[PDB]
Amino acid sequence: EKFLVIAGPCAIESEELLLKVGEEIKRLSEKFKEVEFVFKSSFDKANRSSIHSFRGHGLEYGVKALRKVKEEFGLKITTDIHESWQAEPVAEVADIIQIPAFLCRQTDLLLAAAKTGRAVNVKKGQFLAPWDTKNVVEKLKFGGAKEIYLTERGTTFGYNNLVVDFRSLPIMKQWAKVIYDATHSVQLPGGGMREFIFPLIRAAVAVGCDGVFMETHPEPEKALSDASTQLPLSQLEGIIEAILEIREVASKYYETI
Amino acid sequence: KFLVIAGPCAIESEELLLKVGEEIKRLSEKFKEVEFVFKSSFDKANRSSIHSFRGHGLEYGVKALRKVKEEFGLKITTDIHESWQAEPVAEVADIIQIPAFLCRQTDLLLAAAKTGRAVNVKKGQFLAPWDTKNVVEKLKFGGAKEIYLTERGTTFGYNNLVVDFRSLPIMKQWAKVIYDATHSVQLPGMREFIFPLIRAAVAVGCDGVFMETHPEPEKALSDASTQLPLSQLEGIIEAILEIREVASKYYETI
Amino acid sequence: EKFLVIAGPCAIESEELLLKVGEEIKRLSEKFKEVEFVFKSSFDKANRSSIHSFRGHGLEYGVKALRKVKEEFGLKITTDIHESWQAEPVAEVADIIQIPAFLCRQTDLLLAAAKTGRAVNVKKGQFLAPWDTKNVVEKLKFGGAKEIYLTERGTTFGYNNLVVDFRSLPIMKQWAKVIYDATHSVQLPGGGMREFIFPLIRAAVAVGCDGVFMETHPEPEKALSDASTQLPLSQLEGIIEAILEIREVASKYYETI
Amino acid sequence: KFLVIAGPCAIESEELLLKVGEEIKRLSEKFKEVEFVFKSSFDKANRSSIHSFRGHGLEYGVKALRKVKEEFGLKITTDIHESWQAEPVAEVADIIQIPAFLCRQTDLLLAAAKTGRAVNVKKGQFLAPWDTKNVVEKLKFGGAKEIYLTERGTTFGYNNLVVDFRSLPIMKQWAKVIYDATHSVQLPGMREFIFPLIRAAVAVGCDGVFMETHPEPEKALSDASTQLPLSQLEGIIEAILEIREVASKYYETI
Ligand SMILES: O=P(O)(O)CNC[C@@H](O)[C@@H](O)[C@H](O)[C@H](O)COP(=O)(O)O
Ligand SMILES: O=P(O)(O)CNC[C@@H](O)[C@@H](O)[C@H](O)[C@H](O)COP(=O)(O)O
Ligand SMILES: O=P(O)(O)CNC[C@@H](O)[C@@H](O)[C@H](O)[C@H](O)COP(=O)(O)O
Ligand SMILES: O=P(O)(O)CNC[C@@H](O)[C@@H](O)[C@H](O)[C@H](O)COP(=O)(O)O
Repeated sequence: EKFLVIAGPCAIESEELLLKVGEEIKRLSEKFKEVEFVFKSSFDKANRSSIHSFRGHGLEYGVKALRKVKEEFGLKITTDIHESWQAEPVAEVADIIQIPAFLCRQTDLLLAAAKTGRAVNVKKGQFLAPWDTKNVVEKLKFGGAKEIYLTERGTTFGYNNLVVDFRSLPIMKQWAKVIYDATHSVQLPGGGMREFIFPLIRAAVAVGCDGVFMETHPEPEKALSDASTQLPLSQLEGIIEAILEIREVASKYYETI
Repeated sequence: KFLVIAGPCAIESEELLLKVGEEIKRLSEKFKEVEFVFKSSFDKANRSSIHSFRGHGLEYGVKALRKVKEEFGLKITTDIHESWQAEPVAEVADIIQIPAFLCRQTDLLLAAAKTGRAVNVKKGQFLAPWDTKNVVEKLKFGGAKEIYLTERGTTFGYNNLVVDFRSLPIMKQWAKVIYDATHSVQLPGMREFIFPLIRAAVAVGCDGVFMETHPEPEKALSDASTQLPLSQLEGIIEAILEIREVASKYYETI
Repeated sequence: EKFLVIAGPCAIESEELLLKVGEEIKRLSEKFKEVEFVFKSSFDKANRSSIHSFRGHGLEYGVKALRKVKEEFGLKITTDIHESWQAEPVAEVADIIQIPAFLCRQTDLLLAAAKTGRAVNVKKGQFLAPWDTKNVVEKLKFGGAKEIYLTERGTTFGYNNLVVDFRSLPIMKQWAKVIYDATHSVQLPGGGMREFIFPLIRAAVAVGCDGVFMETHPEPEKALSDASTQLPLSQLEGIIEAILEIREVASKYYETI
Repeated sequence: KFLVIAGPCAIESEELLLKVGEEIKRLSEKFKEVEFVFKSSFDKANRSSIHSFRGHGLEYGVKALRKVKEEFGLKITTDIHESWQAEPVAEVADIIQIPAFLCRQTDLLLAAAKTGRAVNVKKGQFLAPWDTKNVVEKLKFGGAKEIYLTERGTTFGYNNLVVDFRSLPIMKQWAKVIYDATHSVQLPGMREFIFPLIRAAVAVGCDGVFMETHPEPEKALSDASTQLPLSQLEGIIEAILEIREVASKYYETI
């Protein structure tokens, strides 16, 4: 099955930033033809820790910018919603509607996403056990979703720290396609360690998943969000090549569900 | 005055609310040194299963809660799940409650603060005590004046919550602190631990306790394993006041 | 039942230090006649993080110093053992033999302590669940122990942090008398916060336990071990008075096992 | 060379050790790029229950292990529990193993280091990765030259262990790192997770893997639910080498 690579800048800082990243993602999609690329960027960071942190330029601006990316590069699009009313307008451009980790149990949000007919990707809450994602998928199927993904992004481990329990990959695979979030899984909540992004992503593909999620920015140090975890854009190609190589050699050993 | 927030988990029917409201009204008359607030959710918007009880809708719920306030003169509190619900709920709710999973949703907090009502935020199971400072800052920025933070346990491995009582004195630095005695006891919960931990909370020091109570928990449509039998509420409240009276002498300053 | 207060300097820095603390504990035992005091101090810190940290002056010196405390003040004694061979000589002076938290599963150490005929107090390992202490007590009874205590001292919560799950008190009470370690439960492993010692001890007595364990030193800042958690000796009396008051008012509500 | 430490959890009988030793000897001949070390405990000194299998004693165990080394020419490793056992065990053990619960017992570490043998310390379930630096310092101070640190999971709530793979690159700063594939999967363990996590370990990068294996795990007197069937060992080793060959290109420097 075609491996999925979901990547893009954390927040839609500007349509210009999006087009710059989209250009590189498009180039990579032409090289790695065995990969299905999906361009990601949030029109709103609705859960920042501080009221003073950057959120975005609004849903309208964001959807317009994402539509530009899709129009100019022919790339699939994904973005997250925060309240039910956003599902409809976002579905006009998003191929995959993303459900934030803190909101993975909000029934109406999941239902709003599911009735759009678009694929839905739920980030597993830091509080949720792997086996409890079964009910999340059930809610989506109930709501009409036919293409469902579950994303591993770490679990609360003491205060201001997340651990990745890789046993979650084969467990969640029982009911949905599984994505590994390589950048948020190493973040330190309300404190991330970029030095662990690559080794953990190698672990994810060796264990076996259906795709990886990576936030990338031309200059992470200047990012308006997740400046400590976003991967420099120039490093994306090398990481993807490594992903595919490890996936290939490990693939014959992936257990059947 | 010490705050006691209590009532059935979900608004199973205004009838149920009236029966519980009657008992809470009685206790309110018996314990004048306590500020009672009637609580019940018009919607369980985050159930694990799609086939579980959610409720009868916001309108029916606000109506039922309105009936309790008018018939008993009790303050009211219920939780909201999306920003648009703040305004209509604020018509009856003296305290707007923010769900634990939603304690970081900026718009929900601002929407509640904008109503002019008091706001009680359930501390997320993923949040560290010191990180609630930013939560309070959002509400203040939103115009909130009366702010509460509720301790309801922290993720401890899978399907288990632990109460780190160090959080009480830490959160008290920036807001009044309430201890949720019913949801905090989640085991892979267990009613036998409710009273013991409530005693711990008041010995440590808090500004109030939150307790879900139902006439027949066994028949509750939500949190049946943790809702306190109505008949046991008076005894626990009296125990709370006695321990607090003695322990309060040792509560650390700010 | 007579409440137990186990207190003393963490390590036997000197026989002089022991006599100074013992003098104060003796004075308090004369005031709080409803309390059973047990003087504690380790002849060896056999598990320090660093090879360069203070350990002690040897078993011989330690037992001799403890015997002096008992002889001069008529106080019961408790100290911990680290290897089986130490049980016999330590039992010559110790009324209660303490089993370190990391060693709560070492069968031979528990058995060595149990056959001495002395009471045995096992510190619950930071890795052990409350319900799994049942087998620890079973091992001791099997080995001949007739007076057994289990001490709550925190549980691993992420890295370098311990949390106290107070549900452990009523759970462990099912099979042994329960002691709350007020000073080690707030320590930050390999990093304690002294500001939380008092509030958590208030919690322990409100929930209900059979005693409390508190390391105390005339000048904690100069202690050779646990300098960040040992309680100043001058504060001991006030803390004990508070303990008894809260215990009394909460006592009628203690659940039956 | 990549290290593979394997054998039955407990020395149920020298017969069992010979049967496993024969297979490990064969694999040793098949995979020349791998350094094999036969492992088995002469005593399970930390069983939860007093009524569980411990073993046949140190003398019988050292004798049985001696037989494996002499009949197959394989290196040996076993764990010690008290300081006095180091000397007699060092007569046969090329690597002295320190139990996880005992990784902070200074005298045990020094006793092992004093034998002149290599020392492998199982990282306590309570220890943070960075805190193993002090463990290595004790062994060096004790004269140890060849030192290993083994990842075997970390306490995650109750009756559950999680493997934080960030520990591999962190511990590598001060010692060779081994991944314990069998004990690391403790669930409220589960054999279905052994292979998946072993693959993760080699993709991340380690210096060896530790695997308990038994001809008939179902009949094992210890770790029956987690011991790898002997017949599956070859396949896993080959998988390990293939993934390592490809992934090693990306292992971070020191
Ligand atoms: O829903 P999630 O899986 O967290 C994913 N997406 C949103 C993230 O970009 C965001 O929540 C991320 O975890 C951020 O690291 C938190 O933000 P802050 O720096 O204000 O403390
Ligand atoms: O925000 P909170 O503190 O959880 C409070 N409000 C909602 C709770 O009453 C309750 O529904 C909670 O989610 C409970 O964890 C039990 O629900 P479920 O049966 O779906 O597994
Ligand atoms: O067995 P325990 O419950 O830990 C109890 N008694 C021994 C303690 O004094 C000691 O282990 C204590 O936890 C110390 O805080 C650890 O020492 P270091 O500062 O070297 O990192
Ligand atoms: O120090 P360690 O890494 O645990 C290794 N040595 C011992 C293990 O083989 C094993 O006995 C371990 O304690 C296991 O956790 C299972 O044992 P039990 O059946 O008593 O609950």
